[PDB]
Amino acid sequence: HMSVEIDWDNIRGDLSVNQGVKDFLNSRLQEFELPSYVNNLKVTNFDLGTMPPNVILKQMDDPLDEFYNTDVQLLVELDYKGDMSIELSADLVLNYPSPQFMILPVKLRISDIGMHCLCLLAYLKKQLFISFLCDVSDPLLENDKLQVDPSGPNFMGKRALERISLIRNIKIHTELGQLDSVLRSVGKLEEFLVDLFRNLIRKEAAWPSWIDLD
Ligand SMILES: CCCCCCCC/C=C\CCCCCCCC(=O)O[C@H](COC(=O)CCCCCCCCCCCCCCC)COP(=O)(O)OCCN
Ligand SMILES: [K+]
Repeated sequence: HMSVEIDWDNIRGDLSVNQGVKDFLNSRLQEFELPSYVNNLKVTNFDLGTMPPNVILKQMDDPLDEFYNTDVQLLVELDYKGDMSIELSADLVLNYPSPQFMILPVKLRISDIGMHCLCLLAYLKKQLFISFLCDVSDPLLENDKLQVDPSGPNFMGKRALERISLIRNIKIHTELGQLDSVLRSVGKLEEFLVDLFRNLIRKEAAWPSWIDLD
């Protein structure tokens, strides 16, 4: 309906939004069991990209009850193709040739995150909630089996459980500092982390959950 410009420079520099996503991510990390090849997983940096998402404002409403004018809630399409990153640190546990033969601290960066999602942004009491709804190309939308009008008789019904991936692409890069095999275990950790991050966004940033920022 209507495109919205966005001051990425202002957003990219707000120290409270950056800490805030780090707070969200680390707090949600503590619910994830870590397998034998990793210890002490934490998000240590977060960098918004150079580029904003394209944003199309579809609708405006009073925020839904469950988030509890001048309170407001936007229904938006985010088309994000930028270069945002998340840095994680961890201890890589090598279990070859013996169990815990060696432990190496490593740094990983999740980046190249591609999404094209319907999303809610609820502003109330100086707070912003961000709740990803579903990919814009989810078949449930074309088939009219999922309703995404928050005002809104059948908003996000039982069929939302069959939602497709919210994340269209994602890369993880491990930085070296590990001349010391190691790469087999890094590969297991890369795979583990992509899956973890997918699951954390799905379960904690997507309706009926959301990211709560100040
Ligand atoms: C693991 C996931 C990591 C990334 C998770 C999301 C982190 C996104 C980072 C920050 C959220 C965006 C900050 C939005 C700034 C708040 C809105 C704003 O200033 O622009 C407001 C108008 O502009 C808008 O509508 C903002 C729309 C931008 C939404 C951006 C959403 C971020 C999307 C990131 C791409 C998705 C990648 C997610 C990766 C999993 C003006 O506000 P106001 O009513 O004049 O005053 C209210 C004062 N609070
Ligand atoms: K472990």
